[PDB]
Amino acid sequence: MISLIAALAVDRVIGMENAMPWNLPADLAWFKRNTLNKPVIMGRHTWESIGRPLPGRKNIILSSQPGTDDRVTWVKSVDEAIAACGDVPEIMVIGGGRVYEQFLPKAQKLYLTHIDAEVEGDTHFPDYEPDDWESVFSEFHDADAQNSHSYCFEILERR
Ligand SMILES: NC(=O)c1ccc[n+]([C@@H]2O[C@H](COP(=O)([O-])OP(=O)(O)OC[C@H]3O[C@@H](n4cnc5c(N)ncnc54)[C@H](OP(=O)(O)O)[C@@H]3O)[C@@H](O)[C@H]2O)c1
Ligand SMILES: Nc1nc(=O)c2nc(CNc3ccc(C(=O)N[C@@H](CCC(=O)O)C(=O)O)cc3)cnc2[nH]1
Ligand SMILES: [Mn+2]
Ligand SMILES: [Mn+2]
Ligand SMILES: [Mn+2]
Repeated sequence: MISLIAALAVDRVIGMENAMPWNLPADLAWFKRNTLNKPVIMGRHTWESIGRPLPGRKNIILSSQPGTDDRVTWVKSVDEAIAACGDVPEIMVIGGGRVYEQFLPKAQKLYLTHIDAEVEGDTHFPDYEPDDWESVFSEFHDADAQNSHSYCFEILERR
């Protein structure tokens, strides 16, 4: 099973200048809980944005060019990325925009954080078709002293 996990600001913005400009510790904690002990697939730009391997997860990087770091696994196509995960129950695709576009048709589950923040960005989450997806979990949180925007955790499963 393939799942996508992402945090979206208003208008599906996910990034600006290879960064995420907000800071929501509660959402990063949600990301860690839902990805720990699973393989994570990311594109090369997102690998450079994170800047280090994510501990406790098999890190798989998509790039058309040879890898430059043997602490992670480098693959050259979507099919190779999936195969490199082996026989696991759940593969987590962690972006970015181009990678989400390619894996969306193959995904059965979406873990989405909707952030009440207006961000100028240059990268968006794919338009998906709402009729294809059922919301099975949602949890709203107001802003607090640690998290400066309100946010909604949602899990959707392909109907
Ligand atoms: N809010 C969120 O949840 C979230 C999550 C992740 C990322 N982001 C943000 O998203 C932005 C990065 O997204 P992006 O769309 O620019 O880049 P990306 O999807 O992270 O990376 C694209 C790169 O991945 C490689 N790639 C993708 N598909 C491939 C394929 N089928 N075969 C081989 N290589 C492939 C290519 O690398 P080569 O050029 O080396 O061939 C391509 O240039 C940043 O702003 C980051 O902060 C946000
Ligand atoms: N919901 C969601 N939020 C995100 O921030 C996110 N980020 C990415 C890609 N970028 C990043 C950037 C930093 C870290 C990171 O530092 N993660 C630590 C945080 C642990 C914690 O804060 O409790 C980790 O171990 O996962 C992960 C992904 C992909 N999907 C996401 N999905
Ligand atoms: Mn092929
Ligand atoms: Mn197999
Ligand atoms: Mn806000």
